[PDB]
Amino acid sequence: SGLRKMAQPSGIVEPCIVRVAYGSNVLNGLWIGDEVICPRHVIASDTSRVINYDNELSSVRLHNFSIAKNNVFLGVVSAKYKGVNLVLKVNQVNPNTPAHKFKSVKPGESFNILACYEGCPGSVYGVNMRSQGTIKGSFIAGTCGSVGYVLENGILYFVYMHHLELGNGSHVGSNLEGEMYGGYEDQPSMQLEGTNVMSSDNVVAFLYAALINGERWFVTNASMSLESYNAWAKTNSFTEIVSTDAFNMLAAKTGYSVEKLLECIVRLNKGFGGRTILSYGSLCDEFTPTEVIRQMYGVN
Ligand SMILES: *[C@@](O)(CO)[C@H](C[C@@H]1CCNC1=O)NC(=O)[C@H](CC(C)C)NC(=O)c1cc2c(OC)cccc2[nH]1
Repeated sequence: SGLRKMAQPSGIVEPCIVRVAYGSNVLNGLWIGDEVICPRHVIASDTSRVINYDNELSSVRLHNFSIAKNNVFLGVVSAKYKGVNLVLKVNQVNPNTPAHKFKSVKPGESFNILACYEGCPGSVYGVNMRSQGTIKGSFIAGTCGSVGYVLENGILYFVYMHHLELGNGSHVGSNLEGEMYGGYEDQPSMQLEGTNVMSSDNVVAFLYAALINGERWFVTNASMSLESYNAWAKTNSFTEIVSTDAFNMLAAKTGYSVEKLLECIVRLNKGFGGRTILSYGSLCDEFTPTEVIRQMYGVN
């Protein structure tokens, strides 16, 4: 038993991380095949002020890139923007390149961050994408270009590359196509996140996790229909439930219908009144149904 926010193991990704520096800027890149992908602001003269990315590319010089992995130095032979990333063709193929694909995550989906510090993998942790496209992580100077990934059916997907932190502390990055999640600009900007909408699917999963753990104080003699819940969600900054297929196994194994837990959400969102659930003091939307099934029952 127990519920922990976890990451899938990082070994397959670690050999792909390099240090990328240009001028006084230092961050991380992803070395796969004979390409290094990194945030394009590494070439900007002054990242503390609004950047004209046209001007920074016009004045770039390929020789000024410093790219390294331990005692391997990589020379850049071509540089392009691909969205908000640089794609740098280098003079050596990474012999440890794993088989991989690219995909974009969606709001409510979980993935893993390999947090990298000026080219050195430092830590690994799980995240969940918020409705506005942000994540809540722990990123500091030197961590841009840290990589998000997910393993799904024996396939490694690269899904995220880190760029910035909003004034409210939320973390912003791009897919590996260089499309910023949420559409935020790669600028030092007071751009606003927008209103956060909780993932109902994930809150339901969290309550199922508490039931699996043997905690059931919060369940009442009541149950809310799906249309009723969805009408409430729309006015209370929760997502509408579009399918209950993700909960069939959880309902079957716990004996509790999704509608019982929908009633719990509406009631608990008013406050836990000093109680906790899985030691939390408020509802948590960080765990997907898949995450809960996998770590609590060991299947899928
Ligand atoms: C990368 O390491 C840079 O290479 C860095 C990561 C952030 C540092 C603190 N937490 C992080 O996630 N990214 C930045 O420093 C970016 C660089 C931009 C995109 C060119 N800037 C910010 O994240 C940033 C600047 C400002 C700001 O200014 C003015 C005002 C409000 C928020 C804000 N975020």
